[PDB]
Amino acid sequence: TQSKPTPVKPNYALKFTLAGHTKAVSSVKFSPNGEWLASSSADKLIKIWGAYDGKFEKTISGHKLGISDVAWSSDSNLLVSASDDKTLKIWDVSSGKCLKTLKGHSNYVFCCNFNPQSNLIVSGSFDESVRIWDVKTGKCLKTLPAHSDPVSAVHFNRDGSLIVSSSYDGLCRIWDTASGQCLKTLIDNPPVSFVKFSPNGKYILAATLDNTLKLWDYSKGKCLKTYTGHKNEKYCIFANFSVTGGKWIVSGSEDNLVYIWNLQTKEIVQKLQGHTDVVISTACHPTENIIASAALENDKTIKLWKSDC
Ligand SMILES: COc1ccc(Br)cc1S(=O)(=O)Nc1cc(Cl)ccc1O
Repeated sequence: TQSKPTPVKPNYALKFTLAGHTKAVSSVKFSPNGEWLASSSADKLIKIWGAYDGKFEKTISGHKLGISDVAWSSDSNLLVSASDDKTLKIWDVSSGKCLKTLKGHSNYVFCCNFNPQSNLIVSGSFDESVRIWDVKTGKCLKTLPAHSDPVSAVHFNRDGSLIVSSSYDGLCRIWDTASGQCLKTLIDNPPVSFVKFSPNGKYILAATLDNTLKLWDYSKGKCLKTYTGHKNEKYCIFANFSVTGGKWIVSGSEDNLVYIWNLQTKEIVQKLQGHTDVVISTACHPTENIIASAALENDKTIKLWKSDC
C-alpha cells in the first residue's frame, strides 16, 4: 500500500520578486538550514532575504568592486564572496561584518565555495589559478596553476576530498584537496562555464558555451546525459540538481527563462517566464520545492518560485 510518487513535471509558479540591487545580480544561494537566500551583485553588495517569503533581511557591504559569487558555510553562519577587487571576503552573517579578507589572486575572483566541513574555502580567478584557503587564519594554503584561461567554477565533493574546477580553456579538472595535485582532466574543447559534483558523488554537471549541459562520469570519462534547448553562449550560468521532489536539472538562460529538465529523460519539463534579462543564476532550496532565479542589469531582481512537487 506504500507507493512512490513520480511526477511527469513540476508546477513552479512565481511567488515573490526581490528588488534592491542596483546592478546585475551575479549569484543566488539558499542557506543550508533553509531559512535564507543570499544574493551577490555587480553593485558590490550582498543581500540576505527570507527563503520562504522573500522578505529583505539585510545588506552586507565592504567589497570595493563588483561581486561574482557568494557561498554559505555548512552551519549557515558564514558567507564567502568573490570580487573584482581581487579578494574574497569571509562574513559573519549575524553581525554583517567582514571576518577576513583573502588576498593573493592577481585578477578578478569569479567563483568560490566552502568545503562541507567548512574549514576550507576554494576560489577560482581570471588569473587562471585555483586557491585553497584556511577559514580560521584567512591565509592561502595552496595555489594551483589549474587552467590556461579564467576559472569559471570550483566545487568540493561531499567530504571535501576532491575539488572540480572548470575554465574557458575548455577543461574540467579534478583535484585532490590535500595535496593540490590533479587526479583527472576531462576534455571538441568549448569553453566550460560551470561545473559541480552530482548528489551521488560520482558525476559532474558541466555547462559549455555551446548551449549544452552534460552529466559526466568523471572516472570513466563517459557522458551519461545531455540537456539542451536553452541559450548559453556568453555568460557563466549556474546549473542545479533539484533533489527535493521530482529529479530535475535547473538552469538559467540567455533568453530570460529558467529551464527545468527531467534528469533521466532529458526533456524540458517547464520554462519559467518573468525575468526581463539573462537569468545568470538559479538555486534550489535544500528541503522544499522552491527555486530562486536572478537576472542581469536590465532586470536586477531575484524571483522566488514554488512548486507542489
Ligand atoms: C541520488 O543522485 C541524484 C539525485 C537527484 C538528482 Br536531480 C541527481 C542525482 S545524480 O545525478 O547524482 N544520480 C542519478 C543520475 C541519473 Cl542520470 C539518474 C538517476 C540518478 O539518481
